[PDB]
Amino acid sequence: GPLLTSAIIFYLAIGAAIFEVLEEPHWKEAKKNYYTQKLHLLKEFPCLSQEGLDKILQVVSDAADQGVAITGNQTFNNWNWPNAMIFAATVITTIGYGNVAPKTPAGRLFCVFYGLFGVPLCLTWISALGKFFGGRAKRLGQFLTRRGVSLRKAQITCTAIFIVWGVLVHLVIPPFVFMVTEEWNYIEGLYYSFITISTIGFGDFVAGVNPSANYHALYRYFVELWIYLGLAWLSLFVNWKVSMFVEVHKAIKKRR
Amino acid sequence: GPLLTSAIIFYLAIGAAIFEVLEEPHWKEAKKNYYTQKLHLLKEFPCLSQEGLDKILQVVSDAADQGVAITGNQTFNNWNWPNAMIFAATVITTIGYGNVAPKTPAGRLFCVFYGLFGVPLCLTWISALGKFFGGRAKRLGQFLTRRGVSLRKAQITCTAIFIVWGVLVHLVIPPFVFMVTEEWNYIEGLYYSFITISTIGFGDFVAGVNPSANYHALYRYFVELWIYLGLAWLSLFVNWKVSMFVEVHKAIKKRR
Ligand SMILES: [K+]
Ligand SMILES: [K+]
Ligand SMILES: [K+]
Repeated sequence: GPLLTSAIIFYLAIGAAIFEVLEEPHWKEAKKNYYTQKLHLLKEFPCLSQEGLDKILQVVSDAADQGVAITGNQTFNNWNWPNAMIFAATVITTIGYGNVAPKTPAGRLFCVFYGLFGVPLCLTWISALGKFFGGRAKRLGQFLTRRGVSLRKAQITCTAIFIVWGVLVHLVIPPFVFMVTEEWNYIEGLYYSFITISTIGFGDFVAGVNPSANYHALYRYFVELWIYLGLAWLSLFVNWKVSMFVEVHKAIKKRR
Repeated sequence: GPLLTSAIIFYLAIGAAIFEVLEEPHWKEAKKNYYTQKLHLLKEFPCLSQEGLDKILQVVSDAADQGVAITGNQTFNNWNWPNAMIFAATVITTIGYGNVAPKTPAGRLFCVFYGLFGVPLCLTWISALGKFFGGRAKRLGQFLTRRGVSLRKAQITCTAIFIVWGVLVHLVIPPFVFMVTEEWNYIEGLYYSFITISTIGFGDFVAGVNPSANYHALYRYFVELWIYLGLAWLSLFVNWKVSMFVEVHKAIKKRR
């Protein structure tokens, strides 16, 4: 499509405008609140002049630069054996959340090598896993529909059931799980589920990382298994690009 | 098959071990240094009590959640027109830097659907322009090599030249450009280059977002264009998956 790039440009433009009108006033009022609360904090202690608060902000911005927390009790220990097991998984999945990242040059270069040698490995593993699940699921579905009441287009209904299963278990139900275990309303839950599935990983919402919470010994592992199952399920429709694309576009000639 | 998953488990285990032994010591030193700097800020300021520092830290962490900068002069305006355009560009690329993200429930709910409708669109567009570039490069290389001496391996030489060209232009050379314009030592530039090429996007390093730096008027657009071309070259190799995979491993059967 020679007009596909024009579509891209128009889409980028309108999305930028909507994001502007939606978020910019919030950012302005947030900055204004930050400024007035800084001023109020200065009024709380005139003995601490503006420069003292500047130095405080500098120490804070450098602590946040070295990974440690800001609020207090920065004893989460993101870099121990059970947790680095999880950070390694979000690297080889191209999620790259952003709440934790290497800070040492040796560590940075090792992370480069680890990604370079693992991302292809992890992607092939996930592709094979998803292909195996898809094959076995189609086999069992066909065996049930043929031994039972046979259908003319059972394959269409089968893939419909499969896609609704995926969308239900990965974008609708997890918001309710995280509502009770992570204290997120449905909007944040859906937002985090989608950010994770697409391997976008903004990292502003990460499950199983909250110092003021109680988690089971194998909770983060359950979350990681959920993430990997999501990526595996997605791999099928990633591979069905042209097949499903023409399958759905064959009827578009009637609609347009 | 089932042995591959064992490879994955051992890979994750050793990666977690090395990542621990690398960052965990420096993370502990960072935490202790933050603690000691806190104690120094406390002792140097008598009127600033422990609870006062707690309140300041909480207010900073609260504003830092909204996206504002902690340092000062947060006049970057990540949500003006061009910055929103570039953010939209990163979102639909599965990069998700995660240094900026929508903080409004309406904004998050809109970003979910924006991703849903753009990520497949942008992936298709990148794949199309990549196949275009690859076909043009292939026909040009063949027209050049058929004039002079040719061979069956000639196409293999063309593939090798294209591989090394991509490696140089997107992985090895950019660190020098960013040493010039961003003042990153080579390891930082290489780390950032790889992270953005593999669509990990940790967001610790982003090219073109610095309040104190003085960038050109088209700097960010050029960076984004280079990113798009890099991901196009990446997709070209992605679609070259199994052509080289099964061709070479069978050649070693005759070697023994
Ligand atoms: K990604
Ligand atoms: K990311
Ligand atoms: K990502």
